[PDB]
Amino acid sequence: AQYEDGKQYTTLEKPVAGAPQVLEFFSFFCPHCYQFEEVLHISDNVKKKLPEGVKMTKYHVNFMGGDLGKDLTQAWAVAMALGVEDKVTVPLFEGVQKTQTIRSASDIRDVFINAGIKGEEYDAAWNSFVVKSLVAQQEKAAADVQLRGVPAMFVNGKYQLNPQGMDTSNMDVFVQQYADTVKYLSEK
Ligand SMILES: COC(=O)[C@H]1CC[C@@H](CNCc2cccc(-c3ccsc3)c2)CC1
Repeated sequence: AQYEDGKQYTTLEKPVAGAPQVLEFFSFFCPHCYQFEEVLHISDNVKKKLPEGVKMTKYHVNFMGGDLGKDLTQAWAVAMALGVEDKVTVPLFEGVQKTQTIRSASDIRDVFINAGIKGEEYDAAWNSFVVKSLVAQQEKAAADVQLRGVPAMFVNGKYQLNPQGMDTSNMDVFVQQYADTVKYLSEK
């Protein structure tokens, strides 16, 4: 077939009941994740091709970066709670991997302040139980698929994208194959 299990996607042996329709995982420490987001814009090109009524969920993970990796999962919870993902994703990636100026929780907070989130608003979110719940949700979704590597994307708890199996040497063609595969899975 044109789309083949083991080719552009694999099939989870233990499918996850009640999972998000389209679930992406990343770390701000993850070099391929920087490429996926900052250079290929995978999330955006996937989102822009999802069928009507299909939503995209994107969560951070703890298993890279030790202490600071957990702080970033908490900050991503703050970004989701405040709805400022589109303001902070670029400076967080660049702060961790390009300028390497993010070395502490305070340096993460500086990115939000520079992006125009008020200090009071950030600190309130950071310490909130709504954010603790969002951290818990991020951790559970990753645990449910026994996640040990990023970037990763899952569709309906059943299928895992396999970009290494998208047989093209062109990066924009790669991006659109990836997006077209998510659309195909979402329709399955
Ligand atoms: C987690 O899996 C991965 O990260 C790998 C990454 C590269 C690989 C190459 N096949 C597609 C392709 C062709 C040409 C260029 C680029 C490209 C440009 C900036 S980053 C990657 C990708 C497939 C997936």
